Amino acid sequence: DALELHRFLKGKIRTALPVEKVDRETLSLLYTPGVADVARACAEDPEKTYVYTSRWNTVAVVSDGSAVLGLGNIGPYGALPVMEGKAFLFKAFADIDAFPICLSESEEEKIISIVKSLEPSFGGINLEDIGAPKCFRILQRLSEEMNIPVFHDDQQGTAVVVSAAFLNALKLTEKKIEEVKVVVNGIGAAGYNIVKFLLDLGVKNVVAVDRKGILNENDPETCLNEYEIARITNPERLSGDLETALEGADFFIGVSRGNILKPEWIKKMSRKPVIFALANPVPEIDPELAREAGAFIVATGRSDHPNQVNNLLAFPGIMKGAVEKRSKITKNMLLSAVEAIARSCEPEPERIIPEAFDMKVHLNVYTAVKGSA
Amino acid sequence: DALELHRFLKGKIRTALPVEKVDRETLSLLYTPGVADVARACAEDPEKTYVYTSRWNTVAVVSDGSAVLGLGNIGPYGALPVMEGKAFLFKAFADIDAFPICLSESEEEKIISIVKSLEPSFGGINLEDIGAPKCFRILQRLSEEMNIPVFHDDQQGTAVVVSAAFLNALKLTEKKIEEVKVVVNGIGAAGYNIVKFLLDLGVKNVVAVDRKGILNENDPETCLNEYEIARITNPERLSGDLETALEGADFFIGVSRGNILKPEWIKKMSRKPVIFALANPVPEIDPELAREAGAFIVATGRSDHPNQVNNLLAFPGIMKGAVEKRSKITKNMLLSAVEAIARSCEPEPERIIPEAFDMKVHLNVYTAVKGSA
Amino acid sequence: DALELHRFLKGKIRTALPVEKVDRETLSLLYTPGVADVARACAEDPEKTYVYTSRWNTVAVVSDGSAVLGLGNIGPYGALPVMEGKAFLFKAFADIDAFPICLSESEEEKIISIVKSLEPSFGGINLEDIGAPKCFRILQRLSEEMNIPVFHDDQQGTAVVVSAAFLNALKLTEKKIEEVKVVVNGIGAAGYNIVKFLLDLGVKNVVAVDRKGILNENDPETCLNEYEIARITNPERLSGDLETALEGADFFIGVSRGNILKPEWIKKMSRKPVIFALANPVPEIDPELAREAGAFIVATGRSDHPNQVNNLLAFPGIMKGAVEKRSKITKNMLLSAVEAIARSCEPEPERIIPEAFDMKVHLNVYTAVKGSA
Amino acid sequence: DALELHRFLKGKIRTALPVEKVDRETLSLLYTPGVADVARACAEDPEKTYVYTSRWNTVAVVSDGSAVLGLGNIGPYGALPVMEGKAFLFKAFADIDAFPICLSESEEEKIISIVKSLEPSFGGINLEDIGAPKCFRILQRLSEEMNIPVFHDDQQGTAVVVSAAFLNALKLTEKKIEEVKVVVNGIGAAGYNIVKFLLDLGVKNVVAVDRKGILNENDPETCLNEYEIARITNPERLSGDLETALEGADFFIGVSRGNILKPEWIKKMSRKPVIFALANPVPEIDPELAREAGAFIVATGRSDHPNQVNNLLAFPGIMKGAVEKRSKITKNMLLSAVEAIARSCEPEPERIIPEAFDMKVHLNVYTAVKGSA
Ligand SMILES: NC(=O)c1ccc[n+]([C@@H]2O[C@H](COP(=O)([O-])OP(=O)(O)OC[C@H]3O[C@@H](n4cnc5c(N)ncnc54)[C@H](O)[C@@H]3O)[C@@H](O)[C@H]2O)c1
Ligand SMILES: NC(=O)c1ccc[n+]([C@@H]2O[C@H](COP(=O)([O-])OP(=O)(O)OC[C@H]3O[C@@H](n4cnc5c(N)ncnc54)[C@H](O)[C@@H]3O)[C@@H](O)[C@H]2O)c1
Ligand SMILES: NC(=O)c1ccc[n+]([C@@H]2O[C@H](COP(=O)([O-])OP(=O)(O)OC[C@H]3O[C@@H](n4cnc5c(N)ncnc54)[C@H](O)[C@@H]3O)[C@@H](O)[C@H]2O)c1
Ligand SMILES: [Zn+2]
Repeated sequence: DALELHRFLKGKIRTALPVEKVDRETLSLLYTPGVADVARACAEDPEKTYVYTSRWNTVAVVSDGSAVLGLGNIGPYGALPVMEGKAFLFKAFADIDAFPICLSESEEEKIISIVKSLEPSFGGINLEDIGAPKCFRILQRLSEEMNIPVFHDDQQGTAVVVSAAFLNALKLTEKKIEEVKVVVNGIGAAGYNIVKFLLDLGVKNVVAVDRKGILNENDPETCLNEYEIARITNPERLSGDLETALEGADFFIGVSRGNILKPEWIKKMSRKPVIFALANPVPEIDPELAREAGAFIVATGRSDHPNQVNNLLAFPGIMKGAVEKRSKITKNMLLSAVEAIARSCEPEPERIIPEAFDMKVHLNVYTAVKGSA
Repeated sequence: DALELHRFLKGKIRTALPVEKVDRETLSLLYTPGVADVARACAEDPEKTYVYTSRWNTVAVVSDGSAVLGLGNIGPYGALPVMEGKAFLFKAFADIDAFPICLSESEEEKIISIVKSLEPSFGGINLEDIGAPKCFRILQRLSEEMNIPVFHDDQQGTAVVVSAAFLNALKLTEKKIEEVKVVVNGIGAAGYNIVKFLLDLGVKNVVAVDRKGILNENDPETCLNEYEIARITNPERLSGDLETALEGADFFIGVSRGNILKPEWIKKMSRKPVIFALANPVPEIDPELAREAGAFIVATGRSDHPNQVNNLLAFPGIMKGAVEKRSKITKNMLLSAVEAIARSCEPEPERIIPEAFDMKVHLNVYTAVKGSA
Repeated sequence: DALELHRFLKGKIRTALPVEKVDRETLSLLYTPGVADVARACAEDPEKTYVYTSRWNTVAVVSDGSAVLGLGNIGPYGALPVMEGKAFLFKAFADIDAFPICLSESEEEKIISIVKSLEPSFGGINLEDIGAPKCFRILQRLSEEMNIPVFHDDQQGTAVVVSAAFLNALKLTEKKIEEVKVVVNGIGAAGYNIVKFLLDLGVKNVVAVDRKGILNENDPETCLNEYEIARITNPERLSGDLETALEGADFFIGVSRGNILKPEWIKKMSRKPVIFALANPVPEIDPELAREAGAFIVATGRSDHPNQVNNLLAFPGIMKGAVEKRSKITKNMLLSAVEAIARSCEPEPERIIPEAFDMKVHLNVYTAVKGSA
Repeated sequence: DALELHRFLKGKIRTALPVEKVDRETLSLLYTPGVADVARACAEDPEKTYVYTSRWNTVAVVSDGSAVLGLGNIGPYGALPVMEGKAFLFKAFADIDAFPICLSESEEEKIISIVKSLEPSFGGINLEDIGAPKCFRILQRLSEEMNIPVFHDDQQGTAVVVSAAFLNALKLTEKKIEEVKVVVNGIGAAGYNIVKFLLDLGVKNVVAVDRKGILNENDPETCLNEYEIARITNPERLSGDLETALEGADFFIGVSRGNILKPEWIKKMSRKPVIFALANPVPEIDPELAREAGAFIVATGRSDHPNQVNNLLAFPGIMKGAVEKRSKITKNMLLSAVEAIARSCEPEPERIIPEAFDMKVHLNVYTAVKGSA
């Protein structure tokens, strides 16, 4: 039981000085008068912090608690434990020293001005559970305005894993990338990014579907906020609801709500339809019910079913490789991670991508992101 | 050597997972779905974070690098390695998980608005190496506006230790507290606070001395910035330079520059003069030369010679006791630690206070600060 | 629940390395070719293994499983988790790196020959849960034959704590030490030593009681093996069973089995009878029942009720102080530890000794054992 | 400077408790009475120790100091620091909790009887720097007599890495395995095992060469001790010195002394001769001098040259995979490790095998050894 095992532990984070015992000598070196010469050093040249501090291995897990898991805007106090969670995964899978920073400030322009000032302390930032659409502007501004890498799982993380899964499934489907119809349901924090990736990779006919049906420039009803996606998708200028968009569709990438895709609409999709029902905790459609309705491949966000698509397969490596290469996170480094993950296994219907525990993946990703631009 | 060591180590900060291996099981309790309930738990009652997360044992070492050691305003990059030093000391002597936070923002009203937003992540704050006189307003505002304890070594840490040193020396001097003349040279971050403490403890005739001589309301020349010390000190309405202030003076507490106290001025100070030459690296006057010129007791900031006066004897305990008792840092708590330290040894000319390594001290301070208001 | 949490942690002991992430340079120093020069220095003077290795802070927790807690001779496999438990306490309360070593060999002359061979690896040995009377010969020989300190809690550790508890209770009873009658039930590993301590301290009329009643030279029935206690105790040449020995008795120190002291026999003991029912898991008599039957002070080995008497108060400090002073464990050190614990609180009926969590105790003991002979 | 750094760290290893602050609830589960339940459980079934104790991840680094590095029989005190070295590499590359055990006992029958008794505490044993020929009998008896895996680097470790190197070089040489002539110089701890492996793999004409020249049954001069190698090698019944054995030879695997192979003898070897000069610190022949004399491929034990053949590429994985699969170390598991290492790169003259830092290798080895018999 979760709750008990927490109060027991009293936190999932800890520190630990390198040395075992301290005496007149140790101070003289790790502190004044000794460390004085490390300041002179790091001040005269900042890169030196990556050689004398932990800076080369530290990452800040920043959240305001505006979109904690599937709970909503519960706040920073409720997000704290979830951020120690991410901090743990960072240490466990990338040996990164991640420190959870939960801010009590929701105004986007201030979140940005606050994090920018943290740069001297970390080698990278990891925006976590920050609501949409403000997470879009925050991510963009920060990655541009800061010299250390800035990543946001729910957005870029998801997009990386999904693309990988997509690529492998596409191979098994044997269809041409520039000829398949992919329906993306739920254009939120993940949705938005997922579309752009599919476009980048090479998909041509992508149809965005949200609360108001197919996103179409023409029907401004569907164009809720300035997120644009309608102008770069839906080439057959389609129009209608989800059921309408699934006609002849080859892939369904749902990242919205549960039980909204009716088993019978699957038979209206082209041969061998791929179904990514990544909604938590309840998937767009039950995995088993989809196999029965005629799904060639099925994937969810849950662990109790085959083909789990979760960021864990992408952020440990990406973040480590970018924080070491001391560089910003570029589309090239993200695409390499997509390829990295994808080739980290031989694809098969019940295994299109590896599990987060395959330590080979994290090395392949760390390797790619590192060597990438 | 300092630099070689820091390079080899590659940081003085690390993190530790509580569990060794991590399997599907573990990540179900420490992260989704189990972490989901602790979110609700702390969201409904913020105080639960003290039970399920490390909030109870975590402290932030905040600095903007505006007053790093005796180097001046070298910046946050230069301050980073010195803050990792403080974080080390916190783990070593108080088993506290201290995380160094160097901000790249110097404007006081913004340092304040940024730190206030970190509350959800820490159980205590420790302002370090932040220059004067902006550190005064920052310290004040923060301790007032935040719910977790806020401390600043250079200001408060120093004053506590010095006070203890004073109390013991005064006992050996056998003179009455409300009748001794104390010359405090250098009214800076440490100076300011030291004076107020002496006053709180009971000293009556305190004489502040700075770059422009004895601080006196009348000669506004001496009143550099708004730090007021002139209005609460110097009762005999004296006036002049340092040498003028030492006439009949019983104690000299220097926390300014080196070799500024002439050995011959000492013979002009009352019987059995106490000399605290706490300036680094060079003491106001040489320790040996002072014994020679007629000094009953001598103390410096260095371990170079006997009686070392350094914050380390104070911050480990204070900070721990306060962060646990989840309370702000009060003048009562502070005074308890003064006594705490003072009575943690039997005073003698070459040993007025214990060394930082006397574990017994940190327990007496932790105990005092804890039980105090 | 205990079995729950034990599986989750997959152990109660891990290891840390000074460096976070290794590389070429590092190994060249911490291993071939560099390390070859530390080897040469340790071959040179074996006494330098305290300057270059962990020897200075390592302790082996040796057991054969012949007397694990109150379960008996369950074996080494059963003892292992209990020896990780004593290894944890060492780290928690003495910051000692204790490694649990459970031998699968019961023959005393071999246990001795195996442990003697471990000397080069440890700076101290801690014999745990080894049955009597072989634990006597083993402890003796080893302390004599090895250069590092050898200790055995449930002989020496127990005697130290009990004695401290005794002294404080004796003060509250205000009786004279050289005039009280102390009944010691269970002349085993702990029993044996407890008697000798009481004698050393100054008690004159001590009555040893075991399976065959009062130990009396005359009745060889009671003199099971060569442990002698009958020749140095029982001055009033008494004889009979437990109930017989409790007549006029001022103290009862039981360290045998549960529910063997009948509540009514307590009213046959002098005024204000002290009852130490240190048997685990079930105390010689119920704590509550004894208060009711007229017990002035009550103490058990269990944590449940008040006044808990357990080694923990005892071995962390002793072991640390002796391993640092690189000396054998002498009766003076042990006696120092007795006093140390006793004066670490102001005695009172419901608090004759502090709890294991009082970090002040472990420091006072460490301090004592260190300065002692 | 290794020395100063070892003296700074005062230990390359440390323990560390999962939890952080110990409260009266922690002991109830980790110690008494909680532990008790675990004790009984583990006693009931020994294999339960692999789930309630850190036995599943612990390994003992056992040595008597009879063959420490290239220093000789310097003793256990001199070996201690070198064993902490191996202990460090175990944690750094396999996250294994290795504890260094240096025995002060040189008689083989006692080393064996001592180690056998340690089984309850470890999940595996790692015999290190124990001289030959006693290391042969010790290794054999122990692996047979104990249930946990027993490994000895210098013997089995070396043979694994060498075979890997061999296989890749053979591929680049394009000759047939059952048709090449391999000269193995120095039939010691490594030599012995290396021969047997080459035979197992498939080499037919292997010529053993030692201090007395080619090992030949007929010339008993060459047959120093009972190590047999002469009866299973040298089919062309050759006879003579090293220079004699190199005639028409395809491979030279030297694991003896330095500068003993004359550059000109290389031209008497078949086309494209492979030269493994694994002697430390000085190789049988200089690497560069060999390239110049006509060597197709060259490898040494040293790091300053291409193709380094060192156990580090084999023991972290083997040991981890065998300690988890709770099984003895079999020839099948060793052979899989050979293949594993070999296929962990695409072979090339200046890179026939990867470096120890290629974390991919350690996973491939861990994977192989695990899945193997
Ligand atoms: N990408 C991942 O690794 C991952 C992991 C776990 C869960 N998820 C799932 O991702 C989704 C949340 O994404 P955010 O990106 O975190 O969400 P979000 O709140 O930013 O966006 C969700 C989108 O869903 C739309 N939506 C709701 N109901 C719909 C319906 N019936 N038809 C069409 N659109 C609908 C909303 O209008 C919104 O645009 C959830 O389904 C969540 O459980 C993703
Ligand atoms: N408190 C401690 O534990 C400790 C330990 C080591 C060194 N020090 C010394 O304390 C001083 C730092 O104080 P802060 O208060 O930390 O620094 P600060 O810069 O805030 O204040 C120092 C004050 O010294 C004044 N000053 C300069 N020359 C003077 C003179 N001749 N006479 C009187 N005042 C003079 C400055 O104008 C300033 O107000 C330094 O000299 C430093 O090396 C203190
Ligand atoms: N396998 C590895 O990973 C590794 C790593 C570093 C060093 N080494 C080297 O391995 C050798 C030591 O092996 P052990 O197996 O550790 O050694 P060992 O002492 O057990 O055996 C060494 C053998 O060398 C023989 N020898 C000495 N000089 C010779 C000569 N001129 N011609 C023929 N034989 C000769 C000896 O008679 C002996 O049989 C050394 O060369 C050592 O530096 C091996
Ligand atoms: Zn015990």
